[PDB]
Amino acid sequence: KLPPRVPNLIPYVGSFVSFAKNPVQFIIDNSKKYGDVFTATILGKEMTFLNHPKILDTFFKATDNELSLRDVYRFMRPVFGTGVVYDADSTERMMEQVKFVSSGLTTARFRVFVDIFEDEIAHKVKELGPEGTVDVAELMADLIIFTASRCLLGDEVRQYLSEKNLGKLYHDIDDGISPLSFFYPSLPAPKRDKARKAVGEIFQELLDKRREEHKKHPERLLDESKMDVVDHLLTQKYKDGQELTDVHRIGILIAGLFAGQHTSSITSSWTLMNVISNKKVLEKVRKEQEEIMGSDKVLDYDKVMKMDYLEACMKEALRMYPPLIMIMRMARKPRECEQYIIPKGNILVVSPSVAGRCTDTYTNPDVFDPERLTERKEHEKFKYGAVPFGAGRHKCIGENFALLQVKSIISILLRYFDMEYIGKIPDPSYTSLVVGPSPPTRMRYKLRKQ
Ligand code: HEM
Ligand SMILES: OC(Cn1cncn1)(Cn1cncn1)c1ccc(F)cc1F
Repeated sequence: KLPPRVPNLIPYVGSFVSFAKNPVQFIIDNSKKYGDVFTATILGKEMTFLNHPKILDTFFKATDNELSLRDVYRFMRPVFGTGVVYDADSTERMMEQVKFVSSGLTTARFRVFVDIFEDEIAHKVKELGPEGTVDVAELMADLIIFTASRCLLGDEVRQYLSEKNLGKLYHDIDDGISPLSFFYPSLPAPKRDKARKAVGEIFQELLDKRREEHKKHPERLLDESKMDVVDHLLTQKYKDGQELTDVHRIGILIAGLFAGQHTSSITSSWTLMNVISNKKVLEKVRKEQEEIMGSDKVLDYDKVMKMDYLEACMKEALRMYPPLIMIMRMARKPRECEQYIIPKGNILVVSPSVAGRCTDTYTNPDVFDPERLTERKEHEKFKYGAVPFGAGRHKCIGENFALLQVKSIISILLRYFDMEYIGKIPDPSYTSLVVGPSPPTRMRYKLRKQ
């Protein structure tokens, strides 16, 4: 047969409400009811949910003629741009773009990023003062609105991030992208579109400056450690010889910068928060920190490689708060899963949010406990037991940059500060397309060298 169905409140609207209440809880409740698979009409979309690691093989290895991304995240267009990534001409033109960014994220560059991380957290401590309080959130995003910019675009950008308000414009973009937009791609959003244009120009500009810097400084091109994304773009040609257009450029910089900022700064928040609020942890971390930093007064890519425990904390925050709670693919052929046959036109959904709290994989899964990963190995149980980065053909290609970018920021931060958190770990907030713990998230901080 077809999968069971969430019986609807109404035709059309279907189950939008209890889904929208808590997207994840929804999927969990109904799993227990109707089993490993089940369909639910949500604002007129046929969304089948796959709900047990065992079965997620097919979802991830199917091809983009079988299971389309482009179909489903196409709505991102007004953000990224036209003919870009999910709105790109093809499966293969997307990939080719993806890789352009992922070339800005090489071992050579990573070494330079760690220096950038410092340079900025320095500039940042100034703004704070020896002690006070601050929304962790606001800070991660604010650190990360600066680091990434430089990491991918290069220090050239910083004069804009500073003088020209670029952060704010990012928010106008990034606060005009409801997850509703998925069900209504044409929901009018003028103030975003003004921002995305203003950005557009600047990103253009940027290239226009960067071109003259190649004429005046060609040697840059041979040196792997200044070859940022912008360059890779300015000096590459799709695999068939077709040139890239500045609008493909300007739009792929943003495609990245989007990928870069939010998911990370949210894991920066969720992780720290659980560390400075479990003393057995904040311990082990500072042991590792101090073992490693030794006589050194600043960070390096090798140090950060060795920050194993801390990574388990960030892994753990992802099992507790994966900021992409839902991975989606439209079906174009009909699909055989288990005994069922999911029909063409449906949308297939898989949740990390869920998979991280399944109970065969994880004991006391409401308990933040890096030892579940490092000693108990709970994530190795099933081959898709934990998937914060996705997997198969579309596995995140920022994984290592991410890990690098946070681990670095949290380390560097601890060093500077003794910090403690105020009241409980807030719950997730399901208001945005990237899911982060809910405001306010304040913490006391005071320094460590007079
Ligand atoms: C907490 C940090 C992050 C998490 C949890 C995360 C998660 C994911 C997940 C779950 C997917 C799979 C989407 C799918 O299969 O449908 C993905 C794909 C992707 N990610 Fe990330 N990511 C993170 C950071 C980054 C960063 C920092 C960048 C770039 C700077 C990035 C760039 C991308 C790109 C380009 C893909 C495309 C894969 C494809 O071609 O479909 N990610 N990520
Ligand atoms: O996959 C995302 C967008 N997305 C997927 N579901 C909901 N939003 C996020 N992402 C994952 N890692 C980093 N960002 C992405 C993929 C590529 C990209 F260029 C932007 C972008 F948001």
